[PDB]
Amino acid sequence: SNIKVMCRFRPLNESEVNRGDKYIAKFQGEDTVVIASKPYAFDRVFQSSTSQEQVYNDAAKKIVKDVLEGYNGTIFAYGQTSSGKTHTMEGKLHDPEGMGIIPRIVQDIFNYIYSMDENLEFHIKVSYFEIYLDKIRDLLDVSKTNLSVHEDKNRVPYVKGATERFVSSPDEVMDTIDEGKSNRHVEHSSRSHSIFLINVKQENTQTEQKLSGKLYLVDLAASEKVSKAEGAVLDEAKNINKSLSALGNVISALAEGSTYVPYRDSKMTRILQDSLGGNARTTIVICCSPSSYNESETKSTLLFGQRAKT
Repeated sequence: SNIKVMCRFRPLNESEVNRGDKYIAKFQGEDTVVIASKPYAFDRVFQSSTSQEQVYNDAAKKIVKDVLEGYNGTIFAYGQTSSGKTHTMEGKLHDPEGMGIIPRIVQDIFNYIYSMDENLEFHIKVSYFEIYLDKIRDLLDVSKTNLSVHEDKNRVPYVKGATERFVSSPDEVMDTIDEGKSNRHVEHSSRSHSIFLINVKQENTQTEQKLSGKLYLVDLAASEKVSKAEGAVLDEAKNINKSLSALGNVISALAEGSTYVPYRDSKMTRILQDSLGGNARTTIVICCSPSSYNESETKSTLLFGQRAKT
């Protein structure tokens, strides 16, 4: 099973306890979470006590290993405001124990590269864009709005004109991430799906053997609650739910072995076709707050976790 849905719970804020929130989550086995006598089964459920290194080892380590062998992988991140999503995916970048998934990914990639002999010429290309209101905006080039998706000789879709920078250090990769996040069209989150690609290219010298691993880190926009029709929030809601539904359809099709996988339903699932198909490894991580004050938000996140796969 190479398609995985994992759910991570977080510890309560101290202000949450001072506010008076009861722990509403019960845990069965290693993969079931019960919220008010309703059980939700996934591939893995990290309880509040599990560490960042554990989350990384269970969710992303094998995807990094595969991308270092020429294969592709994608990691989706979903979660309401203050559900720990940013803590899971980024964390305290400078704390080795409390750093999230992306710094660990970059660190393992470069630590691998520095352990190989130079008979393998390595290169790393980064790319960053966002689908906002169903428009592909390049996060590394603010003038590159409305990017098209095309198909090459081998029929694979690709985002024509997306900026790709060579990077040479984990510091440079996280700098690119900070720049891209700052270029978004605007902890309360934006209303767009951001997509960050790391491309490990490697040539073996005399055999002229070329391998190209693509690792996609996708930050999804969450389907939120109805809130008081002012501005662009309704447009955002329609587009976000359309894209999340298409993504769910494609993950279901690929998790069950469908001949008729609907990559053409949305743009995101056409960009990620070559990385989701081909028996590749995808791990959708959803973050939940166990507070009673976030019962509805957590229910929505859990139901999206179920709608994703099978």
